[PDB]
Amino acid sequence: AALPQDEKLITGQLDNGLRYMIYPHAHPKDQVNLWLQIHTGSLQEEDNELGVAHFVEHMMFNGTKTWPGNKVIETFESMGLRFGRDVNAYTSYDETVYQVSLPTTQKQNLQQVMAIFSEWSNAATFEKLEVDAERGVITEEWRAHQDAKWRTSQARRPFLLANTRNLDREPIGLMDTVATVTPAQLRQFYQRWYQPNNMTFIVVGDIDSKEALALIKDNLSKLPANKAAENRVWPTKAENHLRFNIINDKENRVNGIALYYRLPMVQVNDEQSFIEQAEWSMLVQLFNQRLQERIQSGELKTISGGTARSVKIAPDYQSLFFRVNARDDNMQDAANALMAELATIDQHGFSAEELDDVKSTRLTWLKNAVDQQAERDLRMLTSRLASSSLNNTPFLSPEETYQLSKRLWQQITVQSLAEKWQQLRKNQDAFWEQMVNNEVAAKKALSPAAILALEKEYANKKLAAYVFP
Ligand SMILES: [Cl-]
Ligand SMILES: [Cl-]
Repeated sequence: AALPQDEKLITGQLDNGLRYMIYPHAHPKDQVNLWLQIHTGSLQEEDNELGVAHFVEHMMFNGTKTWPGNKVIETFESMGLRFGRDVNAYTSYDETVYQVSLPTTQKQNLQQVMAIFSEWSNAATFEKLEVDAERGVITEEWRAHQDAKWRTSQARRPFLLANTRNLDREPIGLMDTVATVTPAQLRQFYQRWYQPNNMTFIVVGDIDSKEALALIKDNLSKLPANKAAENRVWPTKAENHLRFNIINDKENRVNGIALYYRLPMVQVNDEQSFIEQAEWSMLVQLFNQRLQERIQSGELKTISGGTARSVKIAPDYQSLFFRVNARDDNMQDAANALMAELATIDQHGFSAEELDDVKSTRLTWLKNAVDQQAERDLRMLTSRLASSSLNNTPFLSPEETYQLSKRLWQQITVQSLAEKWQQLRKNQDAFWEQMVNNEVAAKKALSPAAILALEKEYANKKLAAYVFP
């Protein structure tokens, strides 16, 4: 049974195939976000196109038919719109998005911005001199972003992205492709993927339905009805092997231990998939709740903190990890705390009071989210709608989210979660990870045999059931 989209959301398609999504919002008043979403990122690049989706994105600000060279930037600047502030763009594995935020009070400026979007759609020129200028830009940005977080992501990457197309398609690409790719090759990718049926224009902000629909139709319906190439899908394959990693980086600020599981990610488009996602989310929250209760009650002063989280790793896949942050260089205490909590849940699961508290506090938040919906952050709301568009999943209103949760969560029990926990714990696609920032913590890090001997020790213990306070 298909989920309804927010009552206030306006969706549709122009005759040329371009899709649009309009959502009214008046916080801040007289502000609108205009985003052009290309449903193609780095995943679709051929072996000789590594970083071309990202290079194409940069080329939108360096020449169009009406605005050659720096004229697109000079036009935005004449309307008080600055690159990196009001005007932005990004390329990910899944998409390329072009973003403009401006007031709604100057109608000629709204029209001017729409005229620029029309030319980014099919009239970018890729001038030789401009392409050559951007090679240096991309090369410098590639080096600049190589910080501790990037080095940690690079080290985790083979473990986290095993058997994904994402592993071979990091958006920055190769500097050797950036240096040699011809303007004709950049033009080829652009004309292959930048066609109306692979585009969604998103309007979020303080504009009425009639005016927003007219902005789109008056400026984007004349784009020729060309069909883009089909976006290919690479199904992620399980890696039924337990792996181990130690990330040693002196610039990282937190030492700790984590267990990562990799599993399919269901798209929330019906009642059954809404329940499946809610069960993984609740297992994650219940873990977090128990750890925080043990820390605040004073039971765990041997550790600093920790979390459980789910992360998207590919269009069809996710990782669920359980992390405990170490107190200084005390790697043994971190491992002990994590293993002890995972084994306690293995043996007794969660209580009816623990689940009842997670549900009631989430419903309280959801109810208040309905009451305060007019005050939602514009940027966050635009991002959620862009995400629904990318995943072809219904964009639920705060009211639908609240009503669905109140009704569908009654199918979530201590028994249904115990089943899901046992399934997750038998998942062979897993890896242990430790993070160290000095040679004392590095010497203290557990080797793989020690990790598993600690797991066996806890598995064979008759551990006591946790009692919700
Ligand atoms: Cl990247
Ligand atoms: Cl194994």
